[PDB]
Amino acid sequence: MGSKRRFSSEHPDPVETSIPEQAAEIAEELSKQHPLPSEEPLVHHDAGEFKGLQRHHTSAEEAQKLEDGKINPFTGREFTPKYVDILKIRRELPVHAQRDEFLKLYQNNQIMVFVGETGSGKTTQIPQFVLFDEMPHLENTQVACTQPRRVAAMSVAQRVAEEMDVKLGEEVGYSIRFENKTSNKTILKYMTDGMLLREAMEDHDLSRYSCIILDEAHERTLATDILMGLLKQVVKRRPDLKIIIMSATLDAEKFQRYFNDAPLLAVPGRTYPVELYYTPEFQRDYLDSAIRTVLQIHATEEAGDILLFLTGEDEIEDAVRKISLEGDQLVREEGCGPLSVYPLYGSLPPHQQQRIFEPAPESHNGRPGRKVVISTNIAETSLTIDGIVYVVDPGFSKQKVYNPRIRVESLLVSPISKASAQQRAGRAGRTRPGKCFRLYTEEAFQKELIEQSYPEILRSNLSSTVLELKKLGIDDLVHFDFMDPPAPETMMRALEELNYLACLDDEGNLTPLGRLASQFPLDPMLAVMLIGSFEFQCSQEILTIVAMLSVPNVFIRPTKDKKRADDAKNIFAHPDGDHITLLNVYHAFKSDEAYEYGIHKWCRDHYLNYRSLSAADNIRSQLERLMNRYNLELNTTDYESPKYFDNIRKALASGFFMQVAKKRSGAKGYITVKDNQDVLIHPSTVLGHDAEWVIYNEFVLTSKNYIRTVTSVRPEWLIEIAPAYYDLSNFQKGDVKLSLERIKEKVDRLNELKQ
Ligand SMILES: Nc1ncnc2c1ncn2[C@@H]1O[C@H](COP(=O)(O)OP(=O)(O)O)[C@@H](O)[C@H]1O
Ligand SMILES: [Mg+2]
Repeated sequence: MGSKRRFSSEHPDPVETSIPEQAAEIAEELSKQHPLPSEEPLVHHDAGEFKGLQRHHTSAEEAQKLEDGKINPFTGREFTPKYVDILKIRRELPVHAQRDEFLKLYQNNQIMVFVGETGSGKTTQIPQFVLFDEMPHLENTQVACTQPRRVAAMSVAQRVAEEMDVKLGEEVGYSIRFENKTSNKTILKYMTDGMLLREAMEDHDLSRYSCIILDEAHERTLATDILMGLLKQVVKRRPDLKIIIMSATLDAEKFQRYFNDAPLLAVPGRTYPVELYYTPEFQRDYLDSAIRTVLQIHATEEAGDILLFLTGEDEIEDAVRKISLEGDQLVREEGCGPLSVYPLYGSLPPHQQQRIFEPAPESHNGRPGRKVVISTNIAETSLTIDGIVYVVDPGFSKQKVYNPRIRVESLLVSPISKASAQQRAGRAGRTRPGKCFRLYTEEAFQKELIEQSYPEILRSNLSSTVLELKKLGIDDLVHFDFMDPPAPETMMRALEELNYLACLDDEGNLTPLGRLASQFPLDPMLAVMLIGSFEFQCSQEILTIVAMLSVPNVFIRPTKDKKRADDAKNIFAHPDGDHITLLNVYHAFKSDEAYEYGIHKWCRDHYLNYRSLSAADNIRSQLERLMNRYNLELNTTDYESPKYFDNIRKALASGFFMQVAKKRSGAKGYITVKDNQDVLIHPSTVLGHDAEWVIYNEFVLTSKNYIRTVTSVRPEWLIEIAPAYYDLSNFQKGDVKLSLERIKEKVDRLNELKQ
């Protein structure tokens, strides 16, 4: 890197030998032939209803006047009765008592920090307060409000659209990856932090916004950490941009310092007392204990809804059916009030999200009707369900973990932090004195649980982050002003990986491939695989595989019904090719037979998750549009062609050649090309005899090291496709890999001369 790296046939240029790079160059030239247009202009309504209001000199009183008026200032329409009822209710939120104090701070500072307990009205009200003082629409801009969580962004936008008496997708909208609900009319845009990051990649100054509100900063996601850095600089280049940092942690010092001694507004807490119940003994099996305590609460405690925290969608759906079924049994057998039960988790469709806010069912019984929401930690600080009085806290969540010594992420179910435990308990005290049932000991809470979780950036593989920073035009990656810097070595490794992928050249600059990959909301390996696929004559099939990989395991395997579940899977299963299996299932899911059969019944009878398949369907559609937009041809070859499956395996390889494992000759296990790790094929797939080399999607770390979602690949293909990576010079000494790598190359040379 110091002097220009030299390349040669023995140590080749990864960019020059990248098949996907070749595709990107073809696509780039096509685009350069018909340069795509610019963003459609924003549009707004102005009939003088804002006359008399002066930007940045607004008051709560003036705003209230408009809100109290008969006609909606942002539109031309009469305010509805629904609106007025919602209006008087939300005016009770703690944030309203400080509206004027907030405006003052907003008016006199470019950056401010805003802290308050969840439920106090931060996400719903504040951005509305800003619309009145900022009148962004009259100056041709919007205001962004960023959420770490998709569900918070979607549901809160739906609510705020109601609070503003406008249509969702119009004046108030949301933007999520693969799911956009905005238009030329949108003024207030709730969105994931990931999506604003992506907007910034296209427009470094985020010129479309006059105010950016980074919310739930206390979660310290990668995306908000990056946005905080970026915005700390953008703010020097645009005096017209205002920035609000919102957080639930009444801790602000560190944030204020980071943002050049920015001022702080704190909302006093209004939470009612919450009585804490602990288990006397350690609880080995929390699910059934959680279920038991929900039913006990419902049968014995007075009115008040229940919030149960679980860990993931499968577990949650399982608990929904068990609690639902036992609830019904309690009505008929003991005369309990009705008990409604709702799931909440990351992938829920919007309609279903909205169900959690439904009133508890009325009892015609004399015993209280009651709602149970069974939620992931979305319900920890990201949103509130009015009427919760009881929380059940098993003490676990799904957390990203990184391993520097093995260089790999993995999502594990792990004990929560004490701060998280505190937040969960707090949800019980929003409306009245509540109770929180912790499925662990008081000792464990006081001495075992870690105080605070580490920021995501310190628990992350940074290959996506590096490509993003590069796209943002950041050259000095080491000195990017992170609030908590990652270890330099994780960054270096990411740069190297991106170079091998040919997204960056050896001097750290974007290639045509890197530039194009940055246009897809996908991990670099996936985007590269997709980009190159038309060069392998199978972009239609790679399209579906990438969509299928962007979604949870689709196959349902009940513990008590394994045999039939497996029978069903084998209908689609491809030997030595889990990746092909995904293609089969999706193709069948889209079949006329399936549709004729009744799609939902079809998935159920086939042990398939309709929710995941439908999400894959939408993702495929959105990806196709990107491919049309950037001129990546949609390719396929005849299924009857001896090269069909070959092409697919090769395209997979072009992206995943660094996630390859070779069959251990002596130990009858597997060894990974990168880092030389001993691993076993995950139990969920059966290896065939001719599968000496496999490409794997995932590294799973239970008690042993497993490799999951594998497809066989010919070694000569790896060498042919990624010569720079499969150069024995950088290969450590012997075990089986280098050794049999040499053998492969020998065999390959030996074949040339004869002819
Ligand atoms: N669909 C909904 N989404 C969010 N909040 C709602 C919804 N329906 C009613 N509310 C009410 O409005 C408030 C939403 O507060 P929220 O602005 O999300 O605050 P914060 O962001 O500070 O946790 C809750 O206190 C609740 O009383
Ligand atoms: Mg909020």
